[PDB]
Amino acid sequence: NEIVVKGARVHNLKNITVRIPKNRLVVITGVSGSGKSSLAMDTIYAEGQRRYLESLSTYKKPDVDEIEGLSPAIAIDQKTSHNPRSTVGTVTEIYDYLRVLYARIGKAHCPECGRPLEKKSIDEILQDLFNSFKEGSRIYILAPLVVDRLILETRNEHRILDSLELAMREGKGFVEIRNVDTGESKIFSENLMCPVCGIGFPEITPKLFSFNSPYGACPNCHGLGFTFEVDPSLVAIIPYRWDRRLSRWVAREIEKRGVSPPEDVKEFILYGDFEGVVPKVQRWHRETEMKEWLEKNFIVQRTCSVCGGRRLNREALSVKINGLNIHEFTELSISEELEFLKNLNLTEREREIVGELLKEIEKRLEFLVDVGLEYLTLSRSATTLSGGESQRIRLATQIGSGLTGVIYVLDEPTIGLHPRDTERLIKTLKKLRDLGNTVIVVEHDEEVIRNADHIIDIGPGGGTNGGRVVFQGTVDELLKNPDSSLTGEYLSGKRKITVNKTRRLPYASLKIKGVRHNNLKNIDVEIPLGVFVCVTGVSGSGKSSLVMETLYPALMNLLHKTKLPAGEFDSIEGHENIDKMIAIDQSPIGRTPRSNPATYTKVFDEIRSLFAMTPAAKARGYNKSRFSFNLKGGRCEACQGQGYVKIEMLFLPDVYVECDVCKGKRYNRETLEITYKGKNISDILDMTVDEALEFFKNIPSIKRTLQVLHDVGLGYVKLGQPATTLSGGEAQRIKLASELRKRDTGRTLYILDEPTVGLHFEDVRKLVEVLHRLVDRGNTVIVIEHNLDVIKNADHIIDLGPEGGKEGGYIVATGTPEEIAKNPHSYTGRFLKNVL
Amino acid sequence: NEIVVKGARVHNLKNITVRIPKNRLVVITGVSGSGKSSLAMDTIYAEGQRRYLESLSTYKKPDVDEIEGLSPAIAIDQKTSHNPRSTVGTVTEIYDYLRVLYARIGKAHCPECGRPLEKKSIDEILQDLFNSFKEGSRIYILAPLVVDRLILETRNEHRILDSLELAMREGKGFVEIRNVDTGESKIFSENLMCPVCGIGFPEITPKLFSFNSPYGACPNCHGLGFTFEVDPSLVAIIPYRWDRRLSRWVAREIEKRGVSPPEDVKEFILYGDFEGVVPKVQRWHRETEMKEWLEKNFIVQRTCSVCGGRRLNREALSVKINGLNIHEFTELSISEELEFLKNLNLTEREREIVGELLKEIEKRLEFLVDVGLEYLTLSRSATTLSGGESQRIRLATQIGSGLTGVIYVLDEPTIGLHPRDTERLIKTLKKLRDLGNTVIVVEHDEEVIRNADHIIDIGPGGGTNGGRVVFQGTVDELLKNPDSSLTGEYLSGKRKITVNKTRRLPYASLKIKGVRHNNLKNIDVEIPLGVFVCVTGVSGSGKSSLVMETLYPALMNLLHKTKLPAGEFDSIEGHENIDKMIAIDQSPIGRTPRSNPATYTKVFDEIRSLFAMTPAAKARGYNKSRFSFNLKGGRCEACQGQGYVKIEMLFLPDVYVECDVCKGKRYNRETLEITYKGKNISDILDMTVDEALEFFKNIPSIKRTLQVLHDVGLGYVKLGQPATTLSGGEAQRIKLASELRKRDTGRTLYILDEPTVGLHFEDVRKLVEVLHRLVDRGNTVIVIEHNLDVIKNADHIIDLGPEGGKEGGYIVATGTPEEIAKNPHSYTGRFLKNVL
DNA sequence: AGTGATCAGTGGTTCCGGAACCACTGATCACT
DNA sequence: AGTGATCAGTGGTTCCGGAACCACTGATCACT
Ligand SMILES: [Zn+2]
Ligand SMILES: [Zn+2]
Ligand SMILES: [Zn+2]
Ligand SMILES: [Zn+2]
Ligand SMILES: [Zn+2]
Ligand SMILES: [Zn+2]
Repeated sequence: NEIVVKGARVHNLKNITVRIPKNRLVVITGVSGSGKSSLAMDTIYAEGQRRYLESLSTYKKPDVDEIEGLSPAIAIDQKTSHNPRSTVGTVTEIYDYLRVLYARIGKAHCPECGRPLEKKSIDEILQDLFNSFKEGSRIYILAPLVVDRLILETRNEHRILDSLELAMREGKGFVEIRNVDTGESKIFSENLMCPVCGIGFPEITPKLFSFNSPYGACPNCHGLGFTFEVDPSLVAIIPYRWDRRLSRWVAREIEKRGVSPPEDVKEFILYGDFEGVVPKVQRWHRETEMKEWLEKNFIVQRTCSVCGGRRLNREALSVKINGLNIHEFTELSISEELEFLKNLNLTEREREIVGELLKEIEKRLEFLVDVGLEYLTLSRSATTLSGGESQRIRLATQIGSGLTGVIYVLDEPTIGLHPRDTERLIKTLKKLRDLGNTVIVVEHDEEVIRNADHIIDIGPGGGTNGGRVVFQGTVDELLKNPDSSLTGEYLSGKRKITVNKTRRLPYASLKIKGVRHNNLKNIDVEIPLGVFVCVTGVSGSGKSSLVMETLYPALMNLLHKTKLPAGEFDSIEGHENIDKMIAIDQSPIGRTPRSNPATYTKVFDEIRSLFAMTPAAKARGYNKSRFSFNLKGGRCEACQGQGYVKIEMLFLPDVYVECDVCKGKRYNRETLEITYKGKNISDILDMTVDEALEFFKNIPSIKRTLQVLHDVGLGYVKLGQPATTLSGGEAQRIKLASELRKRDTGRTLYILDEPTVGLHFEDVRKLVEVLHRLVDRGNTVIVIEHNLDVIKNADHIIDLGPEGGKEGGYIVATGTPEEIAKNPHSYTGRFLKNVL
Repeated sequence: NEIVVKGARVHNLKNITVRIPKNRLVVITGVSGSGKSSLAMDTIYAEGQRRYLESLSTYKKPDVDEIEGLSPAIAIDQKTSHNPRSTVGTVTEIYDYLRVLYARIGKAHCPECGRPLEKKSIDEILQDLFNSFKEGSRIYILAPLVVDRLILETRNEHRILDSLELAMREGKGFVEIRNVDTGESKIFSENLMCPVCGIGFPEITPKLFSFNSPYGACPNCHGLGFTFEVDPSLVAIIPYRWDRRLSRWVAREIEKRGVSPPEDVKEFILYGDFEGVVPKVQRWHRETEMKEWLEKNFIVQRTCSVCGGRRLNREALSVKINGLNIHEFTELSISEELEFLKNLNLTEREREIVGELLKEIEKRLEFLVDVGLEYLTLSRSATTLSGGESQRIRLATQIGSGLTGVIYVLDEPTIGLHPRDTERLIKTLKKLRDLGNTVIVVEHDEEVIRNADHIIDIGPGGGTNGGRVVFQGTVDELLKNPDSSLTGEYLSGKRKITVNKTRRLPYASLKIKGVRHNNLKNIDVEIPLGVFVCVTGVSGSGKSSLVMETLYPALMNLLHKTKLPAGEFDSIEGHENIDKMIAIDQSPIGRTPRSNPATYTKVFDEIRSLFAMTPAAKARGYNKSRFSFNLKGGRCEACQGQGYVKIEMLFLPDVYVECDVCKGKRYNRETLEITYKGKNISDILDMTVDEALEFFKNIPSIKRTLQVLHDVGLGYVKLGQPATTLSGGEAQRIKLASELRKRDTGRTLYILDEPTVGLHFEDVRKLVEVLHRLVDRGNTVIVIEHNLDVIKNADHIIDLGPEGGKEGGYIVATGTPEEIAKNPHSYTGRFLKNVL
């Protein structure tokens, strides 16, 4: 059986009609913009999700004709849990299995002395008696109250047992036995208690190991790990400005120490002798939104003073397995956790219960390794995971949940993944497939393309040049006759990415020293300037930590004298050799309808002035503003410049319809009359970057921003192509162009976080190109990449590792691609060998 | 492959572990209470839904260990669309295909004169010219302005065409041609216009046939069909009581016609001369929640004065196909609509476009027939469909949507279905299966059980007697060795339901005459009294209409002098032969935690008094109230009687935990000390109906209500079994017992709407039994049923039909089962033959 | 000349709680 | 004796809108 799309014309799709094989690893490929995400995500996923949800208890319809074989679909991608209560543990369901394990095996200790607790059955004490006492001894059985009094004979077994038990009933689980002869006394408990102090540990159940249960969570943090401590970002007195009388009362006591109308001893205003600003705003928090107000403004979430950030109460933290309480265990990297579960030797009475439990835990602990997250710890906040880390956890969870019958759609799951781990991701993708799921992956990575069960190539190119199936079938087929597609060619060899054959050398260098932020091993980084630098290393090695959470803020402050948070470090040297810093991370473009490529990269400004220079617009009052659809005056006022009004009808969601006044041109007739070389302002939003780049050859300032958009490959996009309809690789690329178009000083530092995300072989080519051009002008470019085609072109490389997590944070290697490719201390080098 | 439940212990499930075959028609069967709904719905569906939804963009966990092979699951059952905009058409997606059809073919007429509109191409008029005019004529081509002036020669074809076109450009689609020789003039339009009046019909598109589009809906009702007309349920002046000054102004003008402080001429207060109460409260509606206030209270939704309730604007209503505008078409029963589409003979140029469209519409129009809803019309409000009608529409839609890979779980889909249509439902169930879905049906119907690909029988009996797989495998297997289950036996023949062999005769009769409510053909029903009556007939025949929406309210008013709405009719006769009327419809029990069987059927009252009679409770102040957990005094005040407190934690949903004070017994220690025959009040909520029925043999009033619960089969339920945890066949049965326990007059009328819903062969037996016992005491019992085992036992039958919809509403037949089984004018009789 | 650092105005996101309404319990009144 | 027709108190359902917050456009100022 197979999935059968027919009449697919979403976005730029050209009414295509493709048969996708069910239960296979299908990779959909294509140059960024081609619209293969519009087929994977906005058609297939979007309909399989729809058809399902609308069959439930309902509280858009993707433009397709029909789709046979469609199944409930799930999209996996970069989507953070947001709430403070999610750990890697909880999110993968693994923590729960753990909560049961610690419940079943694992001994409680004393919540204060740490001494292992003790309890005995009536079996165990009846047996104690016959060891400590001589058969024939006359004994008393008490209840802390005479219960029985007899002779310790084997013949009296049940009498003893009956009385032993009764003694615990009345004794509240406590029974005393006296050796009437010797005077020796023995007190016992059918329940857990400390020998050194006599306190009764709680009821051992999974609920106790749950920092999301009243039974498990810490008393003064509710299992969150942190509390809400007011922060001296409260200083006129910033949090008092909703009642002037407040500000005055303290001013009157200030004038009582002899001051008007900041002078030393500010410590009083802040604490008191009476009531300080701090404890007062802290009291307002307890004694009460306006609870929300003070959370956003004056409050910093600090670690829980009591549990230490361990979330669990004092008791739960006292149950141990081979020395580790459940939290301690979740702190081991998921691979240490694994071995711990293995070098675990439990009595066979124990290994009889745990048994399968223990296997169930290890099976999905592995799915985490198999996806390359073996460096994480379950204790890890879901909150603080990269997008790629999130993406691969959903993959492991979903393959763990063993759900079957669905169509999974993944967008570029190699994001954040070293070339070294690609092998294992493909192996997990195929496993998620062998549960009997259709796995559809939008990817650009060759290794993944080569492992596809079926490929579908969309193009030829972006925008109107896409929406067509330029190839479909097997890998062998595509490599047997590749003349058919740009993807086929980059695999065949026809097109390739050139290793610039001459390395560059610096003119100065940057030296950030003693970098201790996160897992970075108190390192000393020297960054060559005026060269193309790369930062590589396996996931978890510390790339983002160093480059983006330390190096970046730090320069921003030594350059803009600003107060940005940054990673721990000792010093920076030679920062005067750069005089501006531009950064482009992976975050998403702000999407409004009031925005298109032209307005976003600002070229439209220059174009608005050109139109306001036309004799006709000079003849009238017209200036540049007349030509903005976001400004009253020359836009269409029916639809406020939108090109559509909003029709309000009863009992239905609002529906937007074309503006009948302006026809959706979104300008008033008068403005549409001003023309340059024959076209009005609306006509100019209809042309592609390539079209506009021609039209404007002679207008230098315009042609420039345009050229950039063309150079990054975006040359095929409509200027007015609204921001919302923008694809991911475009939007990133526009955000890219928006920065790359501001003239450079010749000594600016460009920081790029995985710039090749959402980029095809082809787009990457134009990219490394543009980047080379940037350094020639004496500019420094740092990129964090796992993409080998971008790494071959660096003149310097700083390789972090050797592994991820706590087993990384080391500069394992540095030098040119070549110096790195000979270094056997580096994985990056081990793969950089087969491209040099 | 197969689904594999392991460690299933939801509700009364006994930790069972069943393998269900994937892609099969699986019927799960069992005596009502057995907990087979807890496995179908609360385990399988509940998890397949969960695992899916939690994989999406999340904004309980059914107690099971593991479930392999699980797929996204969908439950189909009695669940109304609630909104005023849903029709059968829209809900099945069929209307949309229709909107396209009327767009593609189907001629517009004049929105007022009804004269078919006309337009011509430049091709059509160029050709007209050469017919009307003699080749050689000199002509002028105008624009309503001389465009051209030439000679009508074939040699001038393009000149004419070019000018013809230009003439329409400037002419606004209008071109005039003069025969300069003859004086004859011809005006043409490239667009639709009326020859008799010259108005331009709108842009013909699907959006125009959409009463949910600004383009399609009616102007003064927005495609809803009705408006909001204030109703004289406004009379001190009920809608003026939020401003006394109002009531006074009118009182001062009343005292100006000479009245204080109702006297004839009330018409003024209501309308004015100045402003009446009605137009004013009507003005408050337009000129403005408090819009909501007046909707609930003083306003009645009346039909739209303009569109007539047709929803569509005047234009859309003017496009016709073979004489019918799109609404007219949706009024035909889905089977007339079908034939209409067939006896439709469209020109081959037409049948080339519509072609597949027309087939796509007919395919799913059939799924409606195949499920037995051929009697409906697309125009039918989704709002006013029975639960069973809803259920089978989702089935047709879902089989229409061709979705595949999911597990469908249906609860008793024969609800509302005549025995005659069961054949076709099974055929649809198997079709929904052959798309490659697992179809799991909780059913009791033998015909469906016999068509199962795989059966799973749960029991032995209800409550603690269930939760076990008492058989699984094929139909043949079960009938080859049936000694294994109560279901197996009712098929084998071992157990059977006896046709009471002696019919009863009335002592009087009820005669409701001229019943015209809904589709009932102005009929005259005579109801025999003191006998067991049944009302039968195919879905849509009018059973609910007659018995429940006319007969019922009508008696309620002639008995309670109340003002209930009722179906249209002329008169009632002999209503004095009954002096009380009890009714039990299919609606659901109000579910609170403050309720159990014992409190619901009120027996717990009698039990509370017994406990307040105990010497110990007499010795103290205690009365009956002390023994209610819903009253302050003797319940547990920690948990307000709930048996659990609510723990509020941060950032997580509330979690309820056992009350540590009362241990979940929900009474304070003092009360728990009063005992009767050795058990406190809590202990008595723990015992089953059968247990309690023993315990209380000698307490007559108690034993009675209990006996009822035992007689309907409910003898196995915990008295304190909370209302929420109640199954459907139980809850209905409790609601049943709650009425059947009030002593009868000996002349009360009992009306039961499908009382055998959610009932097993076995429960039906105990039911017809109880019902017989009720008539012996001279009581009249009317039941609406399709269940043949209940119908064999009637002494009279009133068969409605012969079909559903407008082709029903006739009393096709009456008499005893036998008199009916010989009547070939009746389907009921045609199946009642094989059980007599 | 081109910038960045601003500000107003505007759109997208997201992240929650109440009011009204209806059903059940368990009491009394007004009775058969 | 047991009812139904009441009423208060309480729980379940359901059916919605704003405020705050953040991003983008496109202007001016203060400059290189
Ligand atoms: Zn201790
Ligand atoms: Zn804490
Ligand atoms: Zn407009
Ligand atoms: Zn007309
Ligand atoms: Zn209307
Ligand atoms: Zn309690």
